[PDB]
Amino acid sequence: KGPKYDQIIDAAVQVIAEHGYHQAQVSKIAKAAGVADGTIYLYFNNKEDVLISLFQEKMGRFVDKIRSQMNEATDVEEKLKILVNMHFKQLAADHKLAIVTQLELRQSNTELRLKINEVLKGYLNLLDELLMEGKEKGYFFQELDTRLARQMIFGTLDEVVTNWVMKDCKYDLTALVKPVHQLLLGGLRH
Amino acid sequence: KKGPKYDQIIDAAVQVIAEHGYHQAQVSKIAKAAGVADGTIYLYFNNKEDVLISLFQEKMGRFVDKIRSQMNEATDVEEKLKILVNMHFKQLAADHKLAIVTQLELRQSNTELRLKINEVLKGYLNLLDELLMEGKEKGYFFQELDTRLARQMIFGTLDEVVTNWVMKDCKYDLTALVKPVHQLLLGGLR
Amino acid sequence: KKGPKYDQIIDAAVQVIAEHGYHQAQVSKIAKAAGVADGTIYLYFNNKEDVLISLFQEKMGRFVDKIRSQMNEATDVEEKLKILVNMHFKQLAADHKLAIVTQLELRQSNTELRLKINEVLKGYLNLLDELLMEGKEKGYFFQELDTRLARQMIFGTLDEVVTNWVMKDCKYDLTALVKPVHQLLLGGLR
Amino acid sequence: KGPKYDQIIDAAVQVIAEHGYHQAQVSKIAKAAGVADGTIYLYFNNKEDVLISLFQEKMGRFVDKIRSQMNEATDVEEKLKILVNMHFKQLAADHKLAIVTQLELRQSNTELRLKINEVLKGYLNLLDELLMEGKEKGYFFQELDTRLARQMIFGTLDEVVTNWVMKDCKYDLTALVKPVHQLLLGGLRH
DNA sequence: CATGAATGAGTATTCATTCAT
DNA sequence: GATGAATGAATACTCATTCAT
Repeated sequence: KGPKYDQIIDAAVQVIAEHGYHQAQVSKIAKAAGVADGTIYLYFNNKEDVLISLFQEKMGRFVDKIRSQMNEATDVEEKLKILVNMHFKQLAADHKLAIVTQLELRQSNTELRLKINEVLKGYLNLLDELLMEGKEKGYFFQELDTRLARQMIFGTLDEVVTNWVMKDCKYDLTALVKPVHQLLLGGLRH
Repeated sequence: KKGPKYDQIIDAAVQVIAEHGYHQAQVSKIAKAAGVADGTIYLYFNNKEDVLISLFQEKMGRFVDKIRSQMNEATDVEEKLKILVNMHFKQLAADHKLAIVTQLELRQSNTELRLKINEVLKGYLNLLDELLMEGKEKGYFFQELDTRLARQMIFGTLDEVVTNWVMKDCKYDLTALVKPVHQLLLGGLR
Repeated sequence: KKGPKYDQIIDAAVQVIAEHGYHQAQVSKIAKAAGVADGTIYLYFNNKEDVLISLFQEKMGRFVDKIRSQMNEATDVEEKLKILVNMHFKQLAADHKLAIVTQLELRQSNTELRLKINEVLKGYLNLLDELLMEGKEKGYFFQELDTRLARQMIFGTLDEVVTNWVMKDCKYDLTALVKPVHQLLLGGLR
Repeated sequence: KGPKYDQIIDAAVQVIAEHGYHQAQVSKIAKAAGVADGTIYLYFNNKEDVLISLFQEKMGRFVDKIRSQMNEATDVEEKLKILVNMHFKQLAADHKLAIVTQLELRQSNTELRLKINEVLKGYLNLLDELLMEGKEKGYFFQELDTRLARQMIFGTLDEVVTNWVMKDCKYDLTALVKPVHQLLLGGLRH
């Protein structure tokens, strides 16, 4: 909405990344944004609204940037390949946000996460939309359950990423694109 | 011995956390559920957290063993993998309250509970590593395959499928998804 | 600046501890006595103990400085001792609530409050050492006198007299006991 | 009374001297007495009675041992001499009790300490007896306020002793007897 | 638009005491 | 008389949210 809306959201990322979720009270977020406590409530109406809006904004930029890149290739093998690239690229490009989103937000309470889960519905559409365009043009098993095939895909990508942050980003995440991508299409078999 | 009140308390804790949440499971509430006084809890446990540790150890400390128990009743590696999915899903489908506790409510930890959960988790992860290396060494799986990467695919997929089934309050039959998930892990999307 | 609420708290705490005791002066009770919310207390203080310490410091941290400044207005060393007794008794007789809190209530502390009291107490012991050394260096007190033992006799005599006065509910003139006490510390029983 | 009555009181001294006052729960005292927690209530009314009785029993002996020793004397300042001597000798001969009395009981709530000095009036009366006897036979000056001179003597002896335990009995308490005594009779002057 | 001082609900844990056996 | 398992009352501190300037 306003110009402080972005100072706050970006502060919340940098407050949570450095201090951790349970050490990110409103006042610590405020001081990092150069803003008073009650001013937070002029731009958001909850601590929860701050956290969800953080996710919505960052997720919107995330899915939009991916769908943009897939719009070029017309062929569903590369569309998956591009997805895996872009997913890993964006997270490798911002370690701080990765920490907040893969680690500290996991330490949330339960209905903040159910809300975060609703924000993920957008990405899961892009996945499910890909999985049905791969069935009609017959790139995938033509009796594929898309609900499950989506969950295998996100589950894998999210696990591989989460383990990358717990190792403190020691290794080149994007170097794993080809092996992960090849795994999703082919499976474990020889 | 431990006496009936020990079991009473762990049972009470499981279902309280399951109806109310991790952050709404005050000790008095658990004690009322167990039919004992607040201070009686501390005659069987050190902390509230020791209740939460014992809970996870009793209810999930044989989880991996049980999977291992049935995998050993099969020769073919690809069937072992299927049994692994089947026993992973069967055990969680068999206790809805526990499924809610361990997949949702109790992942919000960062304390010693987080330590103890990772002990059990690690055990599950080596069984995956062993199954993968066996399927590897014996030509079931392609050999340029990376174990730690394939391990993250399998667990990422299963845990995702499970957590989704829990968020939709255990409606659909999780055990019916064993066969579809299995052939996805083996033969990929293509 | 500390702001008006600072010593509203410090004062109200004296009143509560003097009327209920060290063991029944809860934060909420002090808070209401000060006319502020419980949390507001922690805006001007760190702990309950920081309150007790700040209480003792303000109310008793100039106790020795004050005695000292009246002793300076005398040249006779025996007259300085009479002034010391007079000023010791004067200050406590002038604040019955602070006397109850200091002689009976804050004694039973075991923590850092005790460290800060021993600081204030030690300075007083120094003043007694200092005086006693002047006395025997100039022939007022007998040459073979032990300072630490004499410091112990004086303090113990004053402390006992003050304490019994506080326990008989402060209802007899304390300062009227200066002359006989002073005469006893000088001439003994004979 | 009973046989366990004495085991309990002695265990109370042992626990309090070893763990301090704030770590002397009834269970610890029962365990040192070789009895059950509930057995203590077959001999005392409560934990406060255990403490009061402990003082009564130790005080009663302490006063009699002094009283009978003075009965074997003629001169009154010779009686004051054995008082200071026997007072210091009984405390010097039982260190762990002297920690309980001079240290740890001072850390108790006030309205138990006010029960402690009702016990003490027996001893104080003994002093009042000595002081008035000394007045008649002309041993002391005779507008001596016995009520006040009582508070000097006890106040001194107690402070001298309390400092001895504050320093782990690093020095011989009994070598102080006549330096202390001389002070009581002769005061500070040459 | 912005401030930041005030608010006040919420909770794990200890321990003296009881009573069924 | 002895037991000891069970009881339950009692209390400091945090932090998201407001509202008076």
